[PDB]
Amino acid sequence: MQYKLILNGKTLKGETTTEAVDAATAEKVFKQYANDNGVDGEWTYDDATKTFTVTE
Repeated sequence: MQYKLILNGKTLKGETTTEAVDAATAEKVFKQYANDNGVDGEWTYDDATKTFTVTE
C-alpha cells in the first residue's frame, strides 16, 4: 500500500512516500512523468524493499 520513489538526477537526489492501491499504474504514470520532467536513470522493482531507485 506504500511505496518509495528515489530518483537521483546525477546531481539531484530526492525521496518521497505515497500510499496507493495500484503501484503498477502509479509506477508507470510516474515513470513517464519523471522522464518528461527530465528524470532519467535505471529503474527497477524491489519487492524486498518495496522501494524504487533511479540513477542518471
